[PDB]
Amino acid sequence: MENFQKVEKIGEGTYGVVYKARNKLTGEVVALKKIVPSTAIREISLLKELNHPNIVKLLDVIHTENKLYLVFEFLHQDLKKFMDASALTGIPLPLIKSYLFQLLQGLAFCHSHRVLHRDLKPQNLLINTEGAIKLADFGLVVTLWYRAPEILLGCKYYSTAVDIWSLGCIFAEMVTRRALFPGDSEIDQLFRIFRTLGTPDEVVWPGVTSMPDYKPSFPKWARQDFSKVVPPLDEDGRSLLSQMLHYDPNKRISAKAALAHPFFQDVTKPVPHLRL
Ligand SMILES: c1ccc(-c2cc(NCc3cccnc3)n3ncc(C4CC4)c3n2)cc1
Repeated sequence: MENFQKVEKIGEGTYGVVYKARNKLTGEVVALKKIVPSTAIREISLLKELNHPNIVKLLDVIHTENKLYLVFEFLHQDLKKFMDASALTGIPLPLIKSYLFQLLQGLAFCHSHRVLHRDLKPQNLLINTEGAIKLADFGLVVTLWYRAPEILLGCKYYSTAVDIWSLGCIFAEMVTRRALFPGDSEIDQLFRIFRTLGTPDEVVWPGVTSMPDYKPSFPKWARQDFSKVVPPLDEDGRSLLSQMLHYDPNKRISAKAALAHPFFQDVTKPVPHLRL
């Protein structure tokens, strides 16, 4: 950044690499994403207006020599690193609950403005020492682990429900300390989902057999109880998770509706123990 001084590489985005950087002037510390289509520019510039406490702020867009730099607010840690760091002990349920609640407020906000994330995963969830968690780097090797089934089945016009699916996968992962559906190919991803939730059919998902990539030859697996899926999550949490993982996107719980689920009756805001 002629106006920025690169400090260190903090991650590898899907679009490009992310650097922690210093505003050579203000001295402000930010995250710089190094990635142009005119449509891309208007689309991105629009995201500068989408501000919420649980969304990583897009500060500026710099298009130079056809190179595109996105300047974001900096957060000290991402959820993937925090999960790895919490592997031996696991993240306390009260914190998991607080994180889920905050992310649902973030999605509820975005979704109300008809903005989808599309690519939610632990590396895109950032936390600070105050106990906040925020959704970062909205879309517009990569992991398929968090991809909704409707996308895998070829639905072209998917909805905000895809984000609820991704977040449900992350919620389960925080609880059990293992990825829910770690597929290593599109078909492995789909079959992993089917093996746990049952192979979808017209009973549970009207219209599924008509989808572009649906094949009558898919193996038929029976659904497993969530008590096996996410022990030792309590009944309220299993119920909400089950609602976030509904096959039919039209039946999948909305972020707004999820915020009212009995699981959040005792929600609080603990502070994580972060070693920076
Ligand atoms: C993959 C993994 C993490 C990221 C990633 C990580 C962080 N911060 C946490 C961190 C992590 C390591 C060292 N220092 C800080 N941030 N902070 C803002 C971003 C904005 C870009 C949204 C970002 N992206 C990006 C890609």
